[PDB]
Amino acid sequence: NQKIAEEKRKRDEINMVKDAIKLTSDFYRTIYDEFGKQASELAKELASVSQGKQIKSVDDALNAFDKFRNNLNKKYNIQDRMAISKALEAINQVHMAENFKLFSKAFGFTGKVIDRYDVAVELQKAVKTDNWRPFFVKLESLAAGRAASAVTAWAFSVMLGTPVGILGFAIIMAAVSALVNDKFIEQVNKLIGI
Repeated sequence: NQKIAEEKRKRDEINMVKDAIKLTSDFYRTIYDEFGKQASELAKELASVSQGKQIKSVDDALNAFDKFRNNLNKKYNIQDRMAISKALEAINQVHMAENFKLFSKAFGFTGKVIDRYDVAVELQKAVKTDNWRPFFVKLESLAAGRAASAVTAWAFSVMLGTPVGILGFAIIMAAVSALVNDKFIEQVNKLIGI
């Protein structure tokens, strides 16, 4: 009955890939619907950039993100951040884990994926405070072989888990860009009036 078992294993892996593609297409339609054209286009470009790429060093991600953190704190305040923190608190951890697994698959991540709700809790902490270092450390540790695909998969799972609103979206995308490619952060800035 190993013959039957290999067959079911391959059929399940195939259908998993199928679900991953369906989830990503629904994700881009979602982002388009609540954030707009430019936002879904940003997410698509960044997921393409991250597939087959290596995260930047955490030092560079933070020096990049600090620039973002400083323009952002010129226009938006701590009420604006607390809003995103409560949005994150509404995430369901089960669905976040499943969607994480599927996004990872869709982005070329070949390894095993575990529930990283703790990185989401750190996100809440680092959005209420301005201490992002442990957040970017945990994010890195999430990225096996330094794969950016894991990073943006996790980000997408979090955004899918909850209405972060354009500002939360911008902030998450900006962290991801800091790890994957600092280029996307100027577009991110545009999305909220720099």
